[PDB]
Amino acid sequence: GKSKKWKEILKFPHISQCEDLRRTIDRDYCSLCDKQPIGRLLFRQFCETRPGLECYIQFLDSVAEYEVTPDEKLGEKGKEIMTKYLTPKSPVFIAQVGQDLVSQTEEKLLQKPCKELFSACAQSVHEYLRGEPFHEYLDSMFFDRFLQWKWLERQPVTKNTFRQYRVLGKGGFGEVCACQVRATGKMYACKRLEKKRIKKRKGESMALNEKQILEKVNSQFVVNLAYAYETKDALCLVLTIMNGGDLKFHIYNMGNPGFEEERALFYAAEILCGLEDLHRENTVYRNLKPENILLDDYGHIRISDLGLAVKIPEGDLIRGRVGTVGYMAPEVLNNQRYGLSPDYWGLGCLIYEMIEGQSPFRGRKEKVKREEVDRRVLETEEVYSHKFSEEAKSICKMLLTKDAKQRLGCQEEGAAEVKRHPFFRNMNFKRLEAGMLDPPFVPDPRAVYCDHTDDDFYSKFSTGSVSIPWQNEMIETECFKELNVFGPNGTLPPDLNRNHP
Ligand SMILES: Cc1[nH]c(/C=C2\C(=O)Nc3ccc(C(=O)N[C@H](C)c4ccc(F)cc4)cc32)c(C)c1NC(=O)CCl
Repeated sequence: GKSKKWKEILKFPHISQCEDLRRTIDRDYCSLCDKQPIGRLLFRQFCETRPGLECYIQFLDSVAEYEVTPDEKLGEKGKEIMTKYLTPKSPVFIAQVGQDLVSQTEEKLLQKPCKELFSACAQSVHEYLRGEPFHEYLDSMFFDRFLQWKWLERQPVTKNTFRQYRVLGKGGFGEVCACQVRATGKMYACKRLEKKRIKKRKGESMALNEKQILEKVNSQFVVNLAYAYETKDALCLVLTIMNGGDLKFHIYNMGNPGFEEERALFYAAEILCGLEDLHRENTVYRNLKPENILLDDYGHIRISDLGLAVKIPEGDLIRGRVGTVGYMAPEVLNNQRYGLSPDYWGLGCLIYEMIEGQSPFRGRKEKVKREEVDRRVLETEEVYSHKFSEEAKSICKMLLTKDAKQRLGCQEEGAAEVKRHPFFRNMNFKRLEAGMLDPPFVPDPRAVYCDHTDDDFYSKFSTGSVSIPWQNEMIETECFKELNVFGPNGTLPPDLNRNHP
């Protein structure tokens, strides 16, 4: 459902228009050839023109495949890779990996295989490519084409950039609509923030902080910000659309109430990966409750409503009695200086609630006052049923430790400590982070599961498209596949030749 003339909207600018970009973009290898999707694809395409470099890209692809390979199939896929890329006589032999290291990798194959057997060789390969091949790519037509894609990426976004549809959510400071990009046809969820209520409540810093946290998170298990733009009578936040409903609905309306332990394990693993991604940017969520975990069309989950999140300064603690009744950790109720620990408390509350079909401190069929719920959270120890395996009891108990200092995942090791827990013993996180494990519930497509100071504030909010989400949008809609064309037989196309603009 792309606009009639979408090819004219995303028409590449002549390379001569990107000179200012050329001398401004930081020529970082990991950014330009890995993190940025379109840059990664273009660098791989450059390597696909050189017999010498092709084999290294193929190798890294096969290593990526090996990491997610099932355990029983590791020794097989290992040998393959070996006898194909690392034997001296191979049409795809890679030499820049020291023969030394080849004879050291054979060893680890001669013993038990691990999912990290080729990490050494892959790092060697990246070191090779970070050098001469990268700098050649920089003086290549593929990097010019990357600059053209960057130019498009930075263009101003407006209301006309989008095509708003239906109001599919509501809230406090505004509402949540569904909006499509006319040029690409990709669907998103607009979060419309009414400028009036924001000026009144003086919530400038809160809306801004939410926008910054959303734009700086790049996770498969949290809602991503794609665009932040302004209009008349509102500001907008364009985020991941989630049409599969929320976890509260599936626990209570579609549940027993509750789930089988294994289904809850899938969801808990995905939520833990989301929290890990948030903790990499030392950001604390503090709003972990089942209605804020959303499902997508494929059955996977993402954390939503970051309006309560806070970027914690490293080495510093914050204070704030915020959240939802019944999902506030003890240190939060006591209004103490805390760190990321509230979130792990939340995680516990969710696993419990997923398995048992009720909160650990309030019965589903119970009617109590906020004060008694809080007293239970601070003094009462929760009880477990036969719906919990011993491992599940364990992880819930450790996450529901009242002393944030002794709570699982609140050490310097972080979420890793939780991923190792016996509760997750049958969970391959490499395959989950790669999207390779089938979700336990797949929603049906057709389903429906429900002044001048202000000017300066807007300037810092309405920053336009976000880089990684924009490029991923371009790829998913096949805009990139369609426009990324060159000259017949590996030659310069007109938009990249400086001779005849
Ligand atoms: C169609 C649809 N949109 C959504 C919603 C989202 C979504 O998809 N991504 C999202 C990312 C973030 C937020 C978010 O921060 N909200 C906060 C609390 C908020 C704040 C102020 C306000 F004024 C309104 C909302 C919401 C969503 C859902 C679940 C469905 N799904 C169904 O309704 C099942 Cl039929």
